[PDB]
Amino acid sequence: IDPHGALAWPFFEARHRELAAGIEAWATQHLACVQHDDTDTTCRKLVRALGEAGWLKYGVGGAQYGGHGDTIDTRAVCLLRETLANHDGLADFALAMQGLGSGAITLAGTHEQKIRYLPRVSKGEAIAAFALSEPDAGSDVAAMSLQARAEGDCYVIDGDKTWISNGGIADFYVVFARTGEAPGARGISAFIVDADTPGLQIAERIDVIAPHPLARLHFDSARVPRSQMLGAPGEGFKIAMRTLDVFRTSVAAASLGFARRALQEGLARAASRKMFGQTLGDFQLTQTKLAQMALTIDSSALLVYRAAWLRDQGENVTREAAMAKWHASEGAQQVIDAAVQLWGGMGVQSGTTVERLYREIRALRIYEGATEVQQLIVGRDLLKAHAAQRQQ
Amino acid sequence: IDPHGALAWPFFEARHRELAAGIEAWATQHLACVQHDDTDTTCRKLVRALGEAGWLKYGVGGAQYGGHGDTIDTRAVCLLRETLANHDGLADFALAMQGLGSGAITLAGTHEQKIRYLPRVSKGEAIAAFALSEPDAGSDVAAMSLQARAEGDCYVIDGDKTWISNGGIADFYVVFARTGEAPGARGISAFIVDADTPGLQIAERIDVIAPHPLARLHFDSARVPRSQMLGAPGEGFKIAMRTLDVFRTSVAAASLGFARRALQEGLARAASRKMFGQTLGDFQLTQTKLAQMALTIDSSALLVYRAAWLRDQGENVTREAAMAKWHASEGAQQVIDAAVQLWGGMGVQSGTTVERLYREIRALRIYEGATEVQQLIVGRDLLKAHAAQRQQ
Amino acid sequence: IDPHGALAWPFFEARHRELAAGIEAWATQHLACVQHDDTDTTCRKLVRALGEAGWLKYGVGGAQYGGHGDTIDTRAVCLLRETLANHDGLADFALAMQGLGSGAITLAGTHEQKIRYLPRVSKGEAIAAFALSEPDAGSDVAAMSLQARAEGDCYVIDGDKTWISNGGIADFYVVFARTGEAPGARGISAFIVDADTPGLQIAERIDVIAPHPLARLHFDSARVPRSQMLGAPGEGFKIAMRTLDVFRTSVAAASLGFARRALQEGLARAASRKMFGQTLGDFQLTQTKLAQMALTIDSSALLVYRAAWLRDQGENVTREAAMAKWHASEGAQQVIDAAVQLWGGMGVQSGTTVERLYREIRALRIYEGATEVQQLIVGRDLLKAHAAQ
Amino acid sequence: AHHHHHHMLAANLIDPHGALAWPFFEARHRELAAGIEAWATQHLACVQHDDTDTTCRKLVRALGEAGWLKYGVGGAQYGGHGDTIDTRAVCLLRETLANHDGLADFALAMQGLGSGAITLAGTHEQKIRYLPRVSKGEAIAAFALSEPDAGSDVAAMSLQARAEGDCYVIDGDKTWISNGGIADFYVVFARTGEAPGARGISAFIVDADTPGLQIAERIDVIAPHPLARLHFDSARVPRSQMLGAPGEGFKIAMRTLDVFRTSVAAASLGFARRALQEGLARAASRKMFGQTLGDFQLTQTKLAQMALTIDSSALLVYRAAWLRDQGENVTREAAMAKWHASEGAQQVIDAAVQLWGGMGVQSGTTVERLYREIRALRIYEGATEVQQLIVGRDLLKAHAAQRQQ
Ligand SMILES: Cc1cc2nc3c(=O)[nH]c(=O)nc-3n(C[C@H](O)[C@H](O)[C@H](O)COP(=O)(O)OP(=O)(O)OC[C@H]3O[C@@H](n4cnc5c(N)ncnc54)[C@H](O)[C@@H]3O)c2cc1C
Ligand SMILES: Cc1cc2nc3c(=O)[nH]c(=O)nc-3n(C[C@H](O)[C@H](O)[C@H](O)COP(=O)(O)OP(=O)(O)OC[C@H]3O[C@@H](n4cnc5c(N)ncnc54)[C@H](O)[C@@H]3O)c2cc1C
Ligand SMILES: Cc1cc2nc3c(=O)[nH]c(=O)nc-3n(C[C@H](O)[C@H](O)[C@H](O)COP(=O)(O)OP(=O)(O)OC[C@H]3O[C@@H](n4cnc5c(N)ncnc54)[C@H](O)[C@@H]3O)c2cc1C
Ligand SMILES: Cc1cc2nc3c(=O)[nH]c(=O)nc-3n(C[C@H](O)[C@H](O)[C@H](O)COP(=O)(O)OP(=O)(O)OC[C@H]3O[C@@H](n4cnc5c(N)ncnc54)[C@H](O)[C@@H]3O)c2cc1C
Repeated sequence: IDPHGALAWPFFEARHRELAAGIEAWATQHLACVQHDDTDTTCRKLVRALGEAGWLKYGVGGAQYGGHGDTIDTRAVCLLRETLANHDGLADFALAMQGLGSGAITLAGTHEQKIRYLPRVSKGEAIAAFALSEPDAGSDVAAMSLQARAEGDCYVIDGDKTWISNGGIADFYVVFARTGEAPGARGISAFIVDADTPGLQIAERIDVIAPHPLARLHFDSARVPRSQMLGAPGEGFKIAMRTLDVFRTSVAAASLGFARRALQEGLARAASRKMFGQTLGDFQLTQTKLAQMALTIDSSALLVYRAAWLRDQGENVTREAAMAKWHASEGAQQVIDAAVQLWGGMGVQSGTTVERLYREIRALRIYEGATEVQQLIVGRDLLKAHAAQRQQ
Repeated sequence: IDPHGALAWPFFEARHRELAAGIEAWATQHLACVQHDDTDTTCRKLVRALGEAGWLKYGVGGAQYGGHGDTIDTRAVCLLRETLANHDGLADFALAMQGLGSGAITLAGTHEQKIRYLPRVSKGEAIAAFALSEPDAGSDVAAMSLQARAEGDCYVIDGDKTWISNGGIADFYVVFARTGEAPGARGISAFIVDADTPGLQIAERIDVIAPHPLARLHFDSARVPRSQMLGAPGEGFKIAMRTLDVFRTSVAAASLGFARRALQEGLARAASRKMFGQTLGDFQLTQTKLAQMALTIDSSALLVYRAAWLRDQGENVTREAAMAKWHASEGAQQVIDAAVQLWGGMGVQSGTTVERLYREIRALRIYEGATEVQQLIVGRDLLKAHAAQRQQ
Repeated sequence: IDPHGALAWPFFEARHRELAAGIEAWATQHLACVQHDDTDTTCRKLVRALGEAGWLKYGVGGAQYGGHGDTIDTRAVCLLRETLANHDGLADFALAMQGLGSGAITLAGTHEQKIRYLPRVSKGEAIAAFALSEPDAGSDVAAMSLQARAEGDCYVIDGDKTWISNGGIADFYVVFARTGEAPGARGISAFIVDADTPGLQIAERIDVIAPHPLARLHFDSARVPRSQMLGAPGEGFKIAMRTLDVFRTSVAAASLGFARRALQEGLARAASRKMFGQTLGDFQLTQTKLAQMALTIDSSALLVYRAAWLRDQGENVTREAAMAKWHASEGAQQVIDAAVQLWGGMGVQSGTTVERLYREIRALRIYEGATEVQQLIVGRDLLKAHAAQ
Repeated sequence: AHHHHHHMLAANLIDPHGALAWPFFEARHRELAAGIEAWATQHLACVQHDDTDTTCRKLVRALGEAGWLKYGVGGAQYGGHGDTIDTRAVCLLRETLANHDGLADFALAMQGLGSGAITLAGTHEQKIRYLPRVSKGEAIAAFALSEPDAGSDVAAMSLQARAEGDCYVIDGDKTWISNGGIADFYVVFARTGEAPGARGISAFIVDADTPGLQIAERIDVIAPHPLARLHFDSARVPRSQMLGAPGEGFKIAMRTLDVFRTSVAAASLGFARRALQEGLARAASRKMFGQTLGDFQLTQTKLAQMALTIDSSALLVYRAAWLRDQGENVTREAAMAKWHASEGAQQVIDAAVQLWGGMGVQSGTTVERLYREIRALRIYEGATEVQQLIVGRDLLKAHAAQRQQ
C-alpha cells in the first residue's frame, strides 16, 4: 500500500489492488526464464498456465461461459497486460490474444456459440485468433477482399489473411470476409473458423523483430457452415471494430508495462554505473533524462487507467482509448530509447532486457491502429463534439 | 454532468464539482471585458470582487482566520485558478497572489499575526505579496542578500527585492531576509512588512510581456519590529519553500486553464475557417495538431489533479507537483503556440485571445521553480526512492 | 578572417564577405538605439538611410534601374536581412519590404515601369508594398476576391486587402486582383497602384505583437490605367508566386539573424550569471541547451545559404528554399525560446533583447507560406521527383 | 556574373541539385563518389549476414583490391592515398557503403579506425610493417580501447602494461572490440603508470598471434558483426611495438577517434538516405483508401521531415569534413555532425519503418535492418550527450576568449 503508487488512485477499486498483487506474484513465479527459442511451444505453455491460474477469465464476458463477470473489467485486463508485459512480452501476447481472439464471440456469438468456445478459451484449453488484416489491406480494413460466397447452408471462403497472431497454433480463428451485401464496410461478415476446417492452410510463418506465432492464412475454397457466422450477414465490420474497441486500452497498458521495465533498467544502471569519479546518476543530464522517462510513464498510466475506468462506467471511450494507446506506445518508444542510451554498449547487446524491450515496443505503434490513425481518430472526435455543442 | 468531463474523475469530490460550476458562473458574469490598460485598478477591483464572492477563502488556512477550512483544499484552489486563467490571466493572478502572498502567515503566523492579516486577505480587503527574489538571486534563494540586522526590538532591513507581484499595490509583503544565524539557507528569516513601513520604497514598476502589477522594492534601512517576524530567526528559508509548495500544483492548474482556452480557440477557428474549398479542420495536419493539443491538455489535467488529490490526502507531493507544474506549463506553451499557428495572421494580432495567451503563458515556465529546476527535482527524487528500495 | 565563420564557406564569394562586413558596420553605427515608439517615422528614416548607403540596390534587378546586377543576388539579400535582423527587426523589415514590394516590377515590369519605380526604390526614395492577402483568403491565394474590372482604358478596383506591410506609408502597392479570365488561380492580374490613387483608402492600421506599419486597404472603385498592369491579364498569380520565390530564402535568413542574436545573448548571460557558487554556464543543462541552439543555428545557416547559393547558380530552389524557410523560422523560435529561459525573469521583461526576439520571430512562421505549407511543398516535390526517377 | 560550375555541367558530369555539386566538394570527390557507387552496385547485391566473420574477410579483401582502403591510410609511401587523410573522401566512401549494406561500411571503416593510430603516431618502420597490408586489404585492423568498467570514461581504464626489460607485460581485459577474432593486429591502449588518469596510458601494436592474447568470447549485438572480448594473460610485446611515447596513449586514442569522427556521421547519413528511398517507394506504391499512402498530408510532411533531416545532416557532415580538409580543427563542427547525423538517422529510419506498416518490422526487409543497424552509432565514439557537452563547452570557451580580447 504505497500512497505514491498508481494503484492508490481512485480510478481503481479494491479488487484491482488485489488483482495487481496476484498477477505480479504469479509473474514472478512463472516468468523468470521464458524460452524465446521456440515461441510456438512457449505460447502453448503460457496459455495453459495463465488459464489454470484464472487469469484468462478476465478477457471473456459472461460468467456462465467462463468469464470473470458478465462484462469485461477493462481495468483488470489492463493491469494483467501491464504486469505481464513488464515481465515478458510473450506472456503478455498470450493473454492478450485469448481476449482479442475470443472477443467477437463474447460480443456477438449466440448462446451455443458462446458455450462451445468461451469456456475453453477462459480455461486456456483453446487458443484464439483474430483474422482481419490482408496483404493489400491492413489500415484500410473496409477494403478487405477475402471472399465468402454463400452456397447451400455454408459459405465458401477464398483469399488470404496475413500477420495473423497465433497463426499456426490457434484452435480457431475469427475471420472477417466480404460477403458482398453492400460496398466497402457494409458488405463484411464475421465467421468462427475452426483450425481444422478443410481448405484452411497455414501458408507461411512470419518472422518479426519481436518473434511470436504469426502466419499468413490461405483459404482454398474452405466451406464453413453458416451457423458459424457471428451476427448477421453484413454485420462483420462493426463486430471487428467493437472487438478492437474492447481491448484498445489494454494495448496501451502493455506499452506502459514495457515502459515501466525500461525505467527500472535505466534507474538501476544510472545508480550503479561509476564514471568520472561519481555515478552516471549524479549528472544533471541523467537526472533530467530519468525525470522525463518517469513523467512520460505517469502521463501514460493516467491516460490508460482514465480510459479503462471510464469504459468500466459503461461509457464509450473512442477519444480516451485512442489517446491512451497513442501516448503509451509512442511514450514507451521514447522511454526505452533513453534506457538503451543509459546502458551504453550493453543497450544493444542481444538478449539484454533493454535490447529485447527495444524490439517488443516497435510493433505496438503499428498494429491495432497505427499512431497516425489514433491521432486522426482523436482529431475528428474533437471536431465532431465541437459541431454538436454548436448545434445546441 | 458530462461523463467525459474531467470533473467526473474520482480525483474530485462533490464539493469540487459544485465549486467548479460556481467559479465558472462567477467568471462568466464578471470577466466579460477585463481592462488590461490600468492593471493596478483592475487588480484592486478583482481582489475585492473575488473576496466578496467568497473565492479568496480557499487560499487561507483556518476557518477562524477567514479560511474555507483548517487545511488548504488544494483541489479547490486548482479549480479556481484553472477556471479563472481560462477566462482572463489577470483574474487568475489576482486570486493566486492572495494565496501565495498570505500563505506564509497561514503556515507560520502566531494567532495574533493570523488574526491581523488573514481575515482581510480572505475578504479581499488587503492585497497580499510574496517577496523572495532579488536582482542577483532568483533561482538561488539560499544566497539571497537582502540584509536584516537586529537593533533593539526591531530589525533594520536594507537592500532590494524584485519581480514582486502586486508590488506597489500590496497592503503588506511577506519578506525573506538574511539575519545571519548561519551560512546560506540557514541564515534567513521571514517578516511581515506592512506597505506603509517607513523606508520601504517602490524603486520602479516592472514591465513584463503580460503586464500586471510588479515592482522592485527598496528597503532603505526600513525598521520592522521583531514581533513581525514569522517563525524563529533562521527559519525563513523553510517557510518560503513550504509556502511555495502549497501552491505549486495551482500554478500548473493555471497553465492548464490557459491551454484549455487555446484549444477552444483553435477548435473554433479550425471548424469555421474556410479555405481550399473546405475548412481548415478538414485537413489531416489540422486534425492531428488539434489531437495533440487535446492529448497534452488531458495529460496535464490528470497530472495536476492526481497531484492535488494526493496532497489533499495528507501526503507529500514533491515528485507529483513538480511533474504537474513542469508538464502543464511546457505543455500549455505548445498548445498555445499551435493555436496561434491555426489562427494565421490573427494569431499575432494584438488583443486577440491567442495572442494574449502567447504572452501570458511564457513566465509560468520561469517563476515558482523554472522547468529545469522541476526536472532536477523529479530526477533526484527518482534516484532517492530507488536507493531507498535497494536498501530494502 | 575567422576560419570557423560561416562566411568562410565556399557558398560565398569575396563580394559577399565584403558586403557582410559593410552591412555589419552600417548596422553597428546606425542601429544602436532604434525607436519602436513611432514605427511609421522610424521605417521612413530607415528606408532613406538604407537607400543612401547603397544597401537597397541588392533587392532590385538591373543596373540601369538602380540594381546591383542584372539579377538579384540571393546570397547578398540574405546576408543583409540576416545582419539587420540580428540588430533590429524593424531595420530588417524596412529593407525586406523594399525587395518584396518591388520584386514583381523587377520580374515583370516593362522598361517604362522599371524606370518609374525601381531607381527610387533602390535609393530609398519610394517605399514599396506587396498587397496579396485578404481577410478571407491568406494561405488560399487562388481564391482572392478583390475585383479588377476593365472599363475603357482603365481597371476599376473594388474590395479589400489586409495585413499589408507598409500600409499607410508606402508610396505604391503591387496589388493582385481578380480580372476573371478563368476561375481561381487563372483569373488574377497584377497592378501597380500608386498610393495617391483616388479611391484607395487606408481603412485601418493593424497592431501585431512585433509592431510595424501594417494596414487594411479598401479600394472604393479605384481607377488605375491599364498601363499599370504588370504582365498580361491572368498572369497575376504566377507573378505573385515568383516574387515570393525570389525572397523566400531571405525570410529564412532573417530568422537566422534573430536566432544568432538569441544565442549571443544566451551565451553572454550563461557566462556572467552567478548562481549556486558558480555560473549558469557551468551547469550541464545550460551547456547542452547552448549546444542545441548553436546546432540549430548552423543547420539553419547551411540550409539558408545552400538554397541561396543554388538559386544564384541559375537553378530552381523549390525544395531547398522551402526547407530553409521552414527550418530557420521554426528553429529560430526554439533558439529564442531557450534564450528567454536562460535569462529568467529578464527573459519576459519588456525591452530586453530576448523579450523582443520572442515577439519578432513569431509572425515569420506564418507569413510568406506558413510552416505547414512549406512542409507540403517539400513533400510533394519529393514525390514528384520520385515519380520521374 | 560567376557560377561555381560551368564546363563540367555542359559535359553532363554534375547534377546541379545533387549534394555532390556543393562547393564543399572538389572534382576528385565527385569522381570517387561515382566510383564507389559503381563498386557497391556491382559487389554488394546480396551480402550474406549469416557468417559475418567470413563475409567481413571477403569484404576487406575486395575493398583493398579495388583501392578503396587507401583513403583511410596516411602516407603515400605506406600505401595511403595521400600524405594526409582526405576526410571528405572517407565520408563519401562510408556514406555510400552504408547506403548499400552496413557490413560493407563496417569492413572499410575498421580498416581506417584500426590502423589510424599507426598513421598518426607510427614510426617509419611501424608504418612500413603494417600500413601497406592494411591498405591492400591483406591485414584486418582493430582498435582496442573500451573495457567492461570504462567506455565513456577512457581516462579510467585499467588494462595493465608492465615494463619488463625491453618489453611490456600486458594483463587484463578489453571488450566491445570490433573485428575481435578476425583481426591480424590490435591497437591496444593500456595503463603504463607515468602519471594518474589520462596521463598514464600508452598505445601498443599487438599482433593477433601474440602469446597470451585470448579471444575470451564473441559478442552478439542487434546488428551482428565481428565483436569480441579480449583477455591478456601476461602478454609480452616488445617496447618497439609501442605507438608514440610512454604516457601519450590517451592523446593518440582521442586523435584517432577525431580523424574519423565525421566518418561515422557520414555512415549514419548513408543509412538515412536509404530509409528515405524505401519510404518514398512505399508511399508512392502502397494503395489505400482509394488513393496512395503518399497522397495523405501526414505522409507528405513525414517524408518532408525525413529529407530535411537528411539535408541538414549532410550539410553538417561535409561542412565539417571540408573544414578539417582545409587544415583546421573541427572540435565543434565534427561534434555537431556526429550528434545530428546519428540522432537524425534514427528518426528517419523510424519514420520509414512506420510507413511500411507491418512489413516495417518483418525480419529481412530493408527498413527493419536499418532500424537495427543504426542504434549503436548513437552510443559509441562519443555518445550523443558527450558530443553535446563538447559543443556547449567549446561555445563557452570561445566566448571567454573574446571577452578577454
Ligand atoms: C507483430 C504484429 C502482429 C499482428 N497481429 C495481427 C492479428 O492478430 N490480426 C490482424 O488482423 N492483423 C494483425 N497485424 C497486422 C496489423 O494490424 C497491420 O500491420 C496494421 O493494421 C497496418 O496495416 P499494414 O501493415 O497493411 O500497413 P499499411 O496499411 O500499408 O499502412 C502503412 C502506414 O501508413 C500509415 N497510415 C495508415 N493509415 C493512414 C492514414 N489514413 N493517413 C495517413 N497515414 C496512414 C500508418 O503509419 C501505417 O503504419 C499484426 C502486425 C504486426 C506487426
Ligand atoms: C511575471 C513574473 C512574476 C514574478 N513574481 C514574483 C513574486 O511575486 N515574488 C518573488 O519572490 N519572485 C517573483 N518572480 C521572480 C521569479 O521567481 C524569478 O524570476 C525566478 O525565480 C528565476 O530567477 P531569475 O529571474 O533571477 O533567473 P536566474 O536565477 O538567473 O535563472 C535563469 C535560468 O537559469 C535556469 N536554471 C536555474 N537553476 C538552474 C539549475 N540548478 N541548473 C540548470 N539551470 C538552472 C533556469 O532555466 C532559469 O530560468 C516573478 C517573475 C516573473 C517573470
Ligand atoms: C506581420 C505580418 C505581416 C504581413 N505582411 C503582408 C504583406 O505585406 N502582403 C500580403 O499580401 N500579406 C501579408 N501578411 C499576411 C500573411 O501572408 C498571411 O497571414 C498568411 O498568408 C496566412 O494567411 P491567413 O492569416 O489568412 O491564415 P489562414 O489562411 O486562415 O491559415 C491559418 C493556418 O492554417 C494552416 N494552413 C494553411 N494552409 C494549410 C494547408 N493546405 N494544410 C494544412 N494547414 C494549412 C497554417 O498553419 C496557417 O497558418 C502578413 C502577416 C503578418 C502576421
Ligand atoms: C556495435 C558497438 C561496437 C563497438 N566497437 C568498439 C571498438 O572497436 N573499440 C573500442 O574501444 N570500443 C568499442 N565499442 C564500445 C563503445 O565505445 C562504448 O560502448 C562507448 O564508449 C560507451 O561506453 P559504455 O558502453 O561503457 O557506456 P557508459 O560509459 O557506462 O555510458 C553510458 C551512457 O551514459 C551517458 N553518458 C556518458 N558520459 C556522460 C556524461 N559526462 N554526462 C552525462 N551522460 C553521459 C551516455 O548516454 C552513455 O551512453 C563498441 C560498442 C558498440 C555498441
